[PDB]
Amino acid sequence: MELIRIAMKKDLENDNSLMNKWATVAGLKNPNPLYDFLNHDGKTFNEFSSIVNIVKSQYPDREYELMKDYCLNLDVKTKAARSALEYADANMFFEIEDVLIDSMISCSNMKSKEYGKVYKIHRELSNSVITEFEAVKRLGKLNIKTPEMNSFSRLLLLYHYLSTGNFSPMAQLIKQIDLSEISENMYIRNTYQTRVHVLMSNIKLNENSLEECREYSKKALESTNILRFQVFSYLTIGNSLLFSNYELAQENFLKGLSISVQNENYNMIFQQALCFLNNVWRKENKWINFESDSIMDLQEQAHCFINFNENSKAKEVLDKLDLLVHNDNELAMHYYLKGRLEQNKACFYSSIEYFKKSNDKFLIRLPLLELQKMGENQKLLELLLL
Amino acid sequence: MELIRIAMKKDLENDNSLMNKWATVAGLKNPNPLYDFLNHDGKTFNEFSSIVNIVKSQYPDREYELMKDYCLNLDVKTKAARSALEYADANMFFEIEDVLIDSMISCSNMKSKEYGKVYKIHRELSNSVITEFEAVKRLGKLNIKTPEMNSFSRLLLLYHYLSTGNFSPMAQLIKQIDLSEISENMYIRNTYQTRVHVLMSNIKLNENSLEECREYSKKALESTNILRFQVFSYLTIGNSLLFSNYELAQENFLKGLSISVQNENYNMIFQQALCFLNNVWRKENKWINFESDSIMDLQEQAHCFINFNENSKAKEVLDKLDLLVHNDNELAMHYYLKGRLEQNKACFYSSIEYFKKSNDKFLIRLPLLELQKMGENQKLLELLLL
DNA sequence: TTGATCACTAGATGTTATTAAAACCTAATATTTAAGTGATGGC
DNA sequence: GCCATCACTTAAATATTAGGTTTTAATAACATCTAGTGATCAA
Repeated sequence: MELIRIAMKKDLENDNSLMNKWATVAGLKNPNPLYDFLNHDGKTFNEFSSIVNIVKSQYPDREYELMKDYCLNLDVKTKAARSALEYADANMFFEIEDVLIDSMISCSNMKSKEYGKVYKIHRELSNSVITEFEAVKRLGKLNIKTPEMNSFSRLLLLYHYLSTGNFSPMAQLIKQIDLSEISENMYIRNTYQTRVHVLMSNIKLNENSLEECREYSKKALESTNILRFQVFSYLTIGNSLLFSNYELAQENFLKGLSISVQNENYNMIFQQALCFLNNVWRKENKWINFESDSIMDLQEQAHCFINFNENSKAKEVLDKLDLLVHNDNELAMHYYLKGRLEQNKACFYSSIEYFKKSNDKFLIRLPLLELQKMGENQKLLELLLL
Repeated sequence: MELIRIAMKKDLENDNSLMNKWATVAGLKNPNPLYDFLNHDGKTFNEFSSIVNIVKSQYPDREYELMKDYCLNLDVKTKAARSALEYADANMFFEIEDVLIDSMISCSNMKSKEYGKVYKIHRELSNSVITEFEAVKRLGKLNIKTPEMNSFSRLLLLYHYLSTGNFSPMAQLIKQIDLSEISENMYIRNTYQTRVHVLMSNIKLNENSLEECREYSKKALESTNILRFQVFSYLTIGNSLLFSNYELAQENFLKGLSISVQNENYNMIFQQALCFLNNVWRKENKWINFESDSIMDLQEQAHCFINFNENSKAKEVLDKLDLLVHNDNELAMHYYLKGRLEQNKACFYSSIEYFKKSNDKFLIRLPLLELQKMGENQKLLELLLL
């Protein structure tokens, strides 16, 4: 017996009004399916949101514990397990996802096998185990039948494009996605709509269409109850304001932090966004992570020191950074910081170069802003953002 | 009997020294395979360069007529037909290519079928009949066996990226290509090496690494006897010099013009390049096409007039142009010309904006060069090329 | 009588098992190639 | 002579075929779901 079923039986003992409340939370017209759920092993809901919405309404702080136990006991050959796979991936519950994938790829239900194989390609691609070319050839070789995996085969590519700064094919590919063709799995259909909204938001951020960016993140927020998408929406909204409005950026990052303070990963993401924000605006910075040796966190240390004319401490931190293997995006920040410290325009030109090499039309604002304050032609600097 | 065989028999009648000359032109140690070629229907050469090199040496002005007749009589189940397919594609002989493809996709030799299907995807992709996504899914579904089609499956993608200005995935993909794995078809192997050189040249041009660009096109030239690659290599070399080195750009364009002035496809290419060159350098310009009413040719007219302070003739030409439907690229030149004529910088900023909207990293050099000559920050202008 | 619990139901959704027909190896068998050899035969 | 022509030839590189898997597609057979119904049992 699954943890969720035991917990629902206990709360029923203490309060016999619950089954009609839970039925409406689950989108059911009467609670007869809930009685069967508690009394009979292996009984699933036709739509996965029935159980997800009860867990979020009744056991919000135990979602992981309960849904992990529930998902990992599911018969992998069912619609419910297919829904669990998307649930796991959307919530970034990767230990759950990878176990589901590994038993779905070997099962004899053809739909579950296809979903499992498609999500495995996504996991392999997002972890740089395979190239984009290899991934899409594998997708073609699968002979995809379901409208669900037809849509996700495009979404997983869009995530790869985003993670590698390859924005130009994104607009055309995202337009091909047709969620209206999905008729079996409404849980997946609705979570994919959320994913589309957040991807559209990130594309607009990249195009520097900042109002549209916010409108898409707001659509994402209205369409979801999933923490991961709420987190990345607030992060995107805040990022879209980072160079123009300290207080509104801060409000979005503090909102994100307040909903995610209990999760170490999301906590640290908002701490890092607040840290970046306070360094951009040259304020005192309580968010600096002196314990990290990652490139990102050391750069913020240096930035804060330079902001306060603590040049030996800044130089110490850059000497530590000189000894590390930077990617192009990392190098661009490195040159921005060296430029601020040494007060040397040449570094800002290299910083801009490396931001252009990493297709970053966002943080490039840092060296552009310095050159603006050094008196360079504003029109040229605006044209460099394009 | 194929036309080439009849022609070779005729020239033998008039001059009985030819078979040993032809054997060495064909890379053969003795001419016994040539005797068999003339005397026995369906006898092919182990390497397709044997026949191609004879045709280019003895019948240079009849290459199309002869090779068309030869290719279209070939048994499509052979190595020779597979070579002919690449020959047709490299030379842009599309009527020949599409007939070969159509009989190869239906034939019962598994290698020819594979080559035929891969080239069909290439033809469909380069004609925008399918998307890149659909193309590579089809490639994966083919289950490619041959090293040749493994390499070409990457090359055909690289061409798509190039034609759509999507340069960022090019460097990573081209590195995966491994020509040393090809052991069967040396004609294909060597033509693909040429193709790699010219793609490398275009990648470097896009990165604004102009010396490297030239080095790759020069390697392409030395590796080929195929007019298409010679043409596009001289065009690229000259284009890489257009804004910086008049005499060298001119020399490359005149070479290109020399080899292509007789040929309807390519003739105009170098006339247009010479026209652009002479307008950039503000010289007398015999290459202006007053007979065209295309937007590009009228813009060149206006440019030449403004270069010589012929302002009423320039205004006449712009009044004609005002009345036409411009795309973004055309608008960018429109603003460049307005800028030169009316002598204000503001127009050069709009010109640059519109070049950036049409992803043109080439003609953008026109307004950048004016701003450079007006004394603006050269580093910023260089950074605008990226 | 309320109301909670639960096993029935029907009809729509989902899942599995059965085929037959395509497709894919692969390894034997057979064919075709380049480049020596030696026969004609016209000078 | 001695040189062009060209059928043999060898062994290496190519092409074909026939077979037995495996893969794929379609659908008939089976099962599970929601949301009504009506039984108990408890006030």
